[PDB]
Amino acid sequence: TPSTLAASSAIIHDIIRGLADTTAARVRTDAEATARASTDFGTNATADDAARPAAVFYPSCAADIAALLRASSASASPFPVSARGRGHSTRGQATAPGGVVVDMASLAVTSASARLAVSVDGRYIDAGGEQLWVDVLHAALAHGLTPRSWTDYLRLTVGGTLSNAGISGQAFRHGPQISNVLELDVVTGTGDMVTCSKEKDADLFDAVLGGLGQFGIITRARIPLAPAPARARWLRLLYTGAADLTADQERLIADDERRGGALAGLMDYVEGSVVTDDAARIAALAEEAGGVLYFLEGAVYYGGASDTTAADVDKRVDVMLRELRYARGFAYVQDVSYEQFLDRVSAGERRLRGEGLWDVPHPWLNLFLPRSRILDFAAGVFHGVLLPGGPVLVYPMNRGKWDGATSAVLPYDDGDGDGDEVFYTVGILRSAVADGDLRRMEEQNAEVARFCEAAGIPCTQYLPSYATQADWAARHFGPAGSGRWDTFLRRKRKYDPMAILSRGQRIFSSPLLA
Ligand SMILES: *Cc1cc2c(cc1C)nc1c(=O)[nH]c(=O)nc-1n2C[C@H](O)[C@H](O)[C@H](O)COP(=O)(O)OP(=O)(O)OC[C@H]1O[C@@H](n2cnc3c(N)ncnc32)[C@H](O)[C@@H]1O
Repeated sequence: TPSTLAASSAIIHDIIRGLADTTAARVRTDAEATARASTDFGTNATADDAARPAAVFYPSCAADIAALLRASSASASPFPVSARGRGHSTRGQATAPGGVVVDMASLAVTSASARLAVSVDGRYIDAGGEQLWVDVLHAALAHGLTPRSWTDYLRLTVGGTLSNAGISGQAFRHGPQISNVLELDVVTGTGDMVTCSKEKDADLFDAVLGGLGQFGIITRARIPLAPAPARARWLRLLYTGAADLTADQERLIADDERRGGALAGLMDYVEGSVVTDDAARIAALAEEAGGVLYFLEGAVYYGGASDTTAADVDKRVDVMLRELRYARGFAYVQDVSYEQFLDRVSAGERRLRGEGLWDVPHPWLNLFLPRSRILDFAAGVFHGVLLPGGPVLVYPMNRGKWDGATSAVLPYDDGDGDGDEVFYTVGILRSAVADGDLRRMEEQNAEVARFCEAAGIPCTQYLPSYATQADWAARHFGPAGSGRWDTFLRRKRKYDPMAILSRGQRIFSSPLLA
């Protein structure tokens, strides 16, 4: 009987004003709050008028979020509700156009002891979903402990990265952040608060991990901790080609116990990058190579509560500088604290902000591709599409460190069994600075995607963005397993049947049919 027409701001405001009256949660409907909640890292505009929510909700308790989700799901025309972490998304993933954005930071009333509780005996930290990874790090280090898996950039929320995967140079060893969670407190789209883990409501736990915010809002994540090292020996090695870079990265990320190899188990972190556009020396070698150079980045942790000593580090660096195929005379080694290494990108952000180059559009593209096609991709993209800004990252990870039961999508089919253990990530992290940059960079991104589809390179987007369910099903979830899309829909029907959660992800726009 009720109309399917989208609930108006009038109906939404009446429901949420009721919530502001019956809970300690606060509501803002003013243009300043809604303009901020309409944008993300993808744009630098004051407001994205199309993405503007009807209101911003400032929860005091996870129960306020539960009341909001229940109120929307049970109403005549359910309204969109989206959690916002730091809005580091670039394609509107945290927007709730004509709906309600949940300011997750409000739960911390962002660093707060109550939201970052360390259990020394249990070797875990109970972190609020809104908490930043930098604050999780400092809270753990105060007890000589550390999370095992990171993102390169630490000013991201626990709930935000866990809804994607959370990748960095440690993922080859300990898996992404989603592989390093003991339990979660989740507020489902239906408005229930469920504590879940591999032992209880595993279906919700696995759905939420890499789940693009489709099943519920993470209000707490219990993160396991390892003994913390004190320092890190940090290497940056130049390479003249993709072949030796990738071959060496694979040697470094090899599983020491199972596969082995001379360079296995030496590095605690392995990344790489492409430079398309001591400065005069690098520029001279660039012309000789053909305009494109590569970097291998590594780190060996030592000291503190680690088993690796400063003497062990010298021995490992000696092995790596002898065995690696980097360009001789282009090896850069630095010694930093463990915290300085993990928080390294902060110096980059500070520098960019100071030059007015941070608050600019970010037409980013992140991909996962099989090891078998990395050289074909390098030839067509790094030596083609992207041939002359921002960094271009390239590095391998180990599939075995990822749990296939979660929502996360890798470039493998579940039914193909144990194929290639190694896959690559490519991060095209450019900033639109000059006039015409945005249109040019967005077209180059679309061109990378069209080039892969045409060359038959299986390509999976990390932080995916598709407009149709046909693309989500056949291009994204489908090549990952015959039951992946059916599993995603089954979980959606169970946890968010009205499809109100994170509609900015563009998977669902309307309640699921019978
Ligand atoms: C901006 C940026 C992003 C980034 C990065 C560096 C920068 C400068 N480096 C990364 C890295 O090294 N490794 C990696 O895995 N990701 C990296 N990113 C991307 C980043 O992970 C994503 O942008 C991610 O979304 C985390 O950002 P944030 O915490 O800001 O989250 P969001 O953009 O607001 O929301 C993302 C989606 O998740 C939903 N959401 C938000 N909070 C929750 C909670 N608590 N529970 C459930 N869902 C939640 C949003 O609705 C949205 O769909």
